[PDB]
Amino acid sequence: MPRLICINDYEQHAKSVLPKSIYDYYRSGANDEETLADNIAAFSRWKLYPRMLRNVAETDLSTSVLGQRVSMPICVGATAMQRMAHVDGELATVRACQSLGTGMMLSSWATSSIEEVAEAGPEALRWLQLYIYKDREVTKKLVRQAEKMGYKAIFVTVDTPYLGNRLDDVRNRFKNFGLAAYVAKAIDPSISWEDIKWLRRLTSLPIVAKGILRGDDAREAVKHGLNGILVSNHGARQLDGVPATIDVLPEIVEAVEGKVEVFLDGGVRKGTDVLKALALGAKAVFVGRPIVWGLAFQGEKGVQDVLEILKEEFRLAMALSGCQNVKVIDKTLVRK
Amino acid sequence: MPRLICINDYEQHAKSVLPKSIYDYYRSGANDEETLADNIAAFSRWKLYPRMLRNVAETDLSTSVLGQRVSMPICVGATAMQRMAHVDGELATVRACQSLGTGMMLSSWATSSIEEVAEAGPEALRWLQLYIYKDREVTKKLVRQAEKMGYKAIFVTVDTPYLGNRLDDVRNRFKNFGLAAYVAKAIDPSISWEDIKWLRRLTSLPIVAKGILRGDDAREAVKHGLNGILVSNHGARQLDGVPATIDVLPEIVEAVEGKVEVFLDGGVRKGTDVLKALALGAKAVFVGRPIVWGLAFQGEKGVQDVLEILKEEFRLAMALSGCQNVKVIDKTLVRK
Amino acid sequence: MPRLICINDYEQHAKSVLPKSIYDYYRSGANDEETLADNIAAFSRWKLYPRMLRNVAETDLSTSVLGQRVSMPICVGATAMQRMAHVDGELATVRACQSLGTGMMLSSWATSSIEEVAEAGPEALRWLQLYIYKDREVTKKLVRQAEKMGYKAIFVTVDTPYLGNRLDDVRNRFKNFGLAAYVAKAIDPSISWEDIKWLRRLTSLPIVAKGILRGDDAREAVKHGLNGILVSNHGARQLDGVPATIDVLPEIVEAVEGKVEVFLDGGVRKGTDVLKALALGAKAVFVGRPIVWGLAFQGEKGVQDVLEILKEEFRLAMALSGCQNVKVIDKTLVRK
Amino acid sequence: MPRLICINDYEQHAKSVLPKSIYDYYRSGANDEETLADNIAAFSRWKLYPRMLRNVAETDLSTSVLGQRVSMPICVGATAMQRMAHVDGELATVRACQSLGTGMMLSSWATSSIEEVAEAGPEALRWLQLYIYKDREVTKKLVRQAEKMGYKAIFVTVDTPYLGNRLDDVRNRFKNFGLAAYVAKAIDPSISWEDIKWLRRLTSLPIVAKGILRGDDAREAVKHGLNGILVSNHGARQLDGVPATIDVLPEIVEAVEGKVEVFLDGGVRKGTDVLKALALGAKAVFVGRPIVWGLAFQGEKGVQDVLEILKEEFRLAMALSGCQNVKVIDKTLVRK
Ligand SMILES: Cc1cc2nc3c(=O)[nH]c(=O)nc-3n(C[C@H](O)[C@H](O)[C@H](O)COP(=O)(O)O)c2cc1C
Ligand SMILES: Cc1cc2nc3c(=O)[nH]c(=O)nc-3n(C[C@H](O)[C@H](O)[C@H](O)COP(=O)(O)O)c2cc1C
Ligand SMILES: Cc1cc2nc3c(=O)[nH]c(=O)nc-3n(C[C@H](O)[C@H](O)[C@H](O)COP(=O)(O)O)c2cc1C
Ligand SMILES: Cc1cc2nc3c(=O)[nH]c(=O)nc-3n(C[C@H](O)[C@H](O)[C@H](O)COP(=O)(O)O)c2cc1C
Ligand SMILES: CN(C)c1noc(-c2cccc(CNc3ccc4n[nH]c(C(=O)O)c4c3)c2O)n1
Ligand SMILES: CN(C)c1noc(-c2cccc(CNc3ccc4n[nH]c(C(=O)O)c4c3)c2O)n1
Ligand SMILES: CN(C)c1noc(-c2cccc(CNc3ccc4n[nH]c(C(=O)O)c4c3)c2O)n1
Ligand SMILES: CN(C)c1noc(-c2cccc(CNc3ccc4n[nH]c(C(=O)O)c4c3)c2O)n1
Repeated sequence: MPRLICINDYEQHAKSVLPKSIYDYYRSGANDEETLADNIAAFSRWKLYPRMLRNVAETDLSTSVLGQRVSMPICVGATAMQRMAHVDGELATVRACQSLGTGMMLSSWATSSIEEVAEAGPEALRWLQLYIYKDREVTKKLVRQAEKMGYKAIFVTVDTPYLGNRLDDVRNRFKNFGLAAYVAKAIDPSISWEDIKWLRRLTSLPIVAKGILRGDDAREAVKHGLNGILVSNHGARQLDGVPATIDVLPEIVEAVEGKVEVFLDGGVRKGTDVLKALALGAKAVFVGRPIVWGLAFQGEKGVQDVLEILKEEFRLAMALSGCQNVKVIDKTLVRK
Repeated sequence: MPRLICINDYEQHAKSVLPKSIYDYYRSGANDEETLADNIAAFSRWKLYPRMLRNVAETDLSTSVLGQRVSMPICVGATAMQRMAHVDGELATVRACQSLGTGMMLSSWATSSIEEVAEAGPEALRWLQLYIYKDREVTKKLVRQAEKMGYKAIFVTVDTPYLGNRLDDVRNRFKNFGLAAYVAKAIDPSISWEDIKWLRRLTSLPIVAKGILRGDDAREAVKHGLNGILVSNHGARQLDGVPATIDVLPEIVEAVEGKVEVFLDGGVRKGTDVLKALALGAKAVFVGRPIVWGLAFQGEKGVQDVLEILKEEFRLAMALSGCQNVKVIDKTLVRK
Repeated sequence: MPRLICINDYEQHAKSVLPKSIYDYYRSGANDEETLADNIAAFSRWKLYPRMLRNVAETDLSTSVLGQRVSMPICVGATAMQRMAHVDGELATVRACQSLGTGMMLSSWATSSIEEVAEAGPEALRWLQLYIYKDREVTKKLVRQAEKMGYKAIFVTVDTPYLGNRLDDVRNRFKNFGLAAYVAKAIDPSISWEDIKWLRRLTSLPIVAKGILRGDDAREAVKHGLNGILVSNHGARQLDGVPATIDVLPEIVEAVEGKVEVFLDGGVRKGTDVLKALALGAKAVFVGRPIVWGLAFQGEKGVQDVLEILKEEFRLAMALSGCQNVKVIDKTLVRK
Repeated sequence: MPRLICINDYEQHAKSVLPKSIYDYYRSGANDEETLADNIAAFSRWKLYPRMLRNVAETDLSTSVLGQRVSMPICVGATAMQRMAHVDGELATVRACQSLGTGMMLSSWATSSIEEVAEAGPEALRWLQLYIYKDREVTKKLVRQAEKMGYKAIFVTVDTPYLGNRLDDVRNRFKNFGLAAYVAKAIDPSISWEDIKWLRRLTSLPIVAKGILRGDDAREAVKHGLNGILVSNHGARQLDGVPATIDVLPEIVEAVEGKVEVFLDGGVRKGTDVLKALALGAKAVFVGRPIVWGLAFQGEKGVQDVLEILKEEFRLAMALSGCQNVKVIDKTLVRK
């Protein structure tokens, strides 16, 4: 059990208990961290226009992601090597997701195997985040493992031909196959739409393009037969000076013309952030850093607590805005 | 008698004399308090365009609220359990309103009975703020008591299906029928326009919808036969990230097409704030926190002093803007 | 002779040598001082678009105010009771204006008589600032004295039916006929366009309306046969929350359609401020507080130094913007 | 070899090792330094819209400046008297440019002769920055020396009829022919388009107009047969309150209608700044202060390190934005 009542409290506690180099690795954005600040600031510029007297006695937060039911439109995003935050790492995370009835996106650079996570969370909704590695044999092996171990989708990260320049990591230096050296050597900078065609042919699993920021790229992902877009700037860790994901979301929703689900990550810290993303047409949002702060506090119980805080904040935001369920969250609730 | 010459001085004095938990309860907004800051910041963005050489020798501040004459378009808003600020609580407040010739809105969660307040301020203009409680029998009893004890209107609060998440109250924990537990258990989250129809049938008293932020909700309140709209975000204590009330006011005034009076609360601290609200079409404004700071300073004399400061600031703002009376305050005085 | 090289240096020195109550009286704006900050901030939002390769070898700063030649479009504005800043007060100021070849506007609430100032600066361009006092006999006497003693215009202040609420003056409490009490008792709040008609009939001297912020009021001043508009918010000391004078200037210039000269005061501290005001169509600007800071430093020599700093800054701003004289300063030099 | 990993680190190190008066001379902008702050802030307002899945395995940074190949669109701008920063001054700078395969613009107020710099960097791409001095004989001699010693262009500075007012230089006081006195006496304030005609007739070398901020001036430079425009506010050291160069660039690119190359300097500190300038139509950018900070750290090795940091940041920005070469950097990558 100190008393942590919002996501910011979990971050402040994590700073107090993590070694500075580990806290800095988790916290940091690219270069001058303009986008890191904007992912949060942009949510505040979108104002809520709540409806009164709707009857919100029995708020229902449940929705579906790529045809699978979830308890809430708030899911765990991929964050590499969770065992740095807590000894149980990804196993703690999947156990919390199982408890909450939400989905976990497992990093393909995890400190737990695809099989181990599936064995720890057999009833959990689980997706695999994938890089198309220079080694296409190990890429293929991960997708086959995901299929065999009951994972329900592939999130292919498309914004990382190279790793971003996070200054604190350079100052501090530095389980399915840790230093930026070895990761940089593994990731293929040549990845093209031809490689998306190869991945689409490799699996019948739903594939989501993670890291799209342009309407024209979203349209190309639909044309390649992908099943969703995760509007993401990689938590502002790749190219600094890109827009906030909440500011780009409306463009992407407009561009895909309802053909695939659109998701958002980047800067989600509060229930009102979730409400604004759904009002602008996202099906669900993903959280990265909040999950790591949960792990740092108390492993599985810490992740469960973070997810329960976001769930309760989202329920209250829905109720106060006059929304009894996610289907009645509409564009007129928000204006910038 | 320290020397307090503006409303901010009263707040700073209240911080110095109140226990931190009580000051924090009064001061706080919801969650990250974005709207709390914006209720004040938004007034500064509206600029005044004063007329010169009008003859403002005999400035007349008097107006009417729902057909009842008042000395100034500045009235006391509902604030629960005033006896926390001063031993005399609501009785101090109503005695000050009687002295000033303005109206008092009594919280239905007051530390003085409807009868006690009416006995302390028999000549005061008095209104009852109402929640539609899960217990409709006690709701009915309050309205009947208001009628019998010479209250002139019902302000039905419509923005509180649940209580907002004020973080300091969670950190500090915690007379007509005190802990958020007991209040949360009393308030009905199922309240709908059907319950407004029931209230409209229950009383011939004028009814004002308190907490409307959307033009479409304002139009529905007119269609239900209500007699006014109080444009309010509950002092930024309910849903955080809603607009400032002064920014929403023009939309609501436009939407009701002169069919009912429109009032404002939220962030009123200065005479120029009152002038801007009337220029944008509000009939009168309500003050919440300033009254509590008055009580904390010196009970009845403190409330009288706060109200006299706002009156004098408003008279000077009117005179310097070329307005001899409230009927000549027009839209051309302000631009954002 | 410390080394003061810009107007801000003179203010910082004045703070160091004046009693706090006197510094605060000079520095202060009305209420929360929003307009005080904006008079300066607004100049920074107007950006300069300099022309290159014009030939600025022999920059000529000279212009005319109401038909009288001046060395530069930078004149001394009225500031009451200059003897608080320096023993020589208004006599020091007029001697500096005589040296510079610019005009002095004498406050009608001066610590030197109209005759004394005329005797100290017989060759100086001198104007009288006038309030229409409740006592019209003493108002008439001031205008007749101005005429007899070789003053070239009347600036009638029209934004002061009452004195503004400057909070520091209230905290600190407190020669042609000192406490706000006595000044408040002297100034007529009934002044109307009828009183402007009376003043226009009283003198053939040029009359400038000082304190106009609306185009419609500027047009009425032209219709009443006045000879100029001084766009002024009284150094942000009257109604707080009015716009910056530089932001209102274009509206007023447009409204008078070239029929009378338009002047500006409020926030002029730098040569680029003068250039921006002339680019937006002002004939000349007036400085209030900078002159008091000059007096506080070294009386006549201090005022001369402040005026010489503004002159040199303005010459450099003209030269770097490609303007050899004031007639070639045009609207295309600035954009907001 | 402290560990400096970005340009800001080099500045902070230079502040620690340079005498305050020298650091202040290098750092300072004109007057209140509004433009100094805006040259940097303006880059942050331009947001990047990266393309994904392009194949950026073999990023090629090479381009051409005025027909000469360079390794990257990042060149060294003219900064007077580099020997104040390091004993080797301009010879250190040209040796670093030779190593990098980029161009050096040599100040005509250098602490090394045109011949000495050419002898130190015989293989380096070298340009001469020129003032048209009151002494046209020495102006002619510099151009003839540039021609003879294998310099490939003249950058004629057109924004300096007089030197800007940098306040710190006034507080601190103070090799082809040091005090502002002697420089002020040398520079001709009469320079006109007639003098540009004279310079165009004097040399067949390409001539770039350095310091243009207006589209109409850019068009006149094209009409006079000049070969490029360097959009520059002289590192915010001349007229304060001009726009940021990145904000003026689109106007200038539009105005010249592809007739000549357009370059930018002012506020370039990061690879994303270079990318934004090229996306808005600049051929290349110049850096001033970063080179001086390199010299202050470790002479030639320090300049090489600064240039290598900008090169690597630019390569990563190109790769993450989906640009394999400079020819595919287009207007759709940026929005303000
Ligand atoms: C420490 C850390 C590790 C991450 N690792 C990965 C990863 O392995 N794969 C991936 O696609 N994204 C990764 N991301 C990006 C996240 O999936 C996600 O886009 C981001 O955290 C969302 O922003 P938020 O942290 O503001 O919630 C990582 C982010 C962080 C902070
Ligand atoms: C301490 C406190 C108690 C309040 N209690 C009530 C209440 O019982 N009923 C109600 O309708 N509104 C209540 N409000 C909201 C106020 O009526 C009013 O909308 C708000 O205070 C106006 O904003 P201001 O405080 O900035 O003037 C309360 C506000 C505060 C700060
Ligand atoms: C201390 C002080 C005294 C003033 N006295 C007068 C006055 O007697 N009459 C008047 O018309 N304006 C008066 N003003 C307003 C000034 O004439 C002028 O509008 C203002 O100072 C311009 O702004 P600035 O101080 O930013 O230059 C006064 C201003 C100050 C600061
Ligand atoms: C210390 C210093 C000396 C300079 N000397 C010259 C010069 O001799 N000639 C010239 O044309 N520009 C000169 N400049 C302006 C630069 O060429 C260039 O426009 C400016 O430094 C670009 O901005 P940045 O410093 O933000 O990169 C100088 C700038 C600085 C900071
Ligand atoms: C003091 N620490 C822990 C430290 N300093 O630098 C590093 C570090 C540097 C590079 C890579 C890793 C871990 N592996 C991966 C693998 C794939 C990824 N995709 N996105 C990210 C991301 O961090 O945004 C990824 C990280 C690191 O842990 N760690
Ligand atoms: C340390 N104190 C005094 C503390 N901490 O938490 C609480 C508290 C929490 C919940 C409720 C109350 C009081 N009752 C009500 C009743 C109706 C209301 N309508 N609006 C409000 C509001 O506060 O905005 C209302 C408050 C409280 O006093 N008090
Ligand atoms: C500690 N001091 C010096 C102090 N505190 O309060 C006061 C004071 C208060 C009221 C009036 C005066 C002086 N008389 C006038 C007369 C006409 C004016 N027109 N504009 C102004 C202005 O100040 O903006 C005027 C001031 C004061 O000096 N002085
Ligand atoms: C403590 N130092 C070094 C100091 N204080 O003032 C000065 C100084 C003042 C004036 C001139 C110089 C050097 N000569 C030149 C020559 C041509 C130039 N073109 N642009 C600039 C610029 O600085 O922006 C130029 C500077 C100075 O070094 N130096």
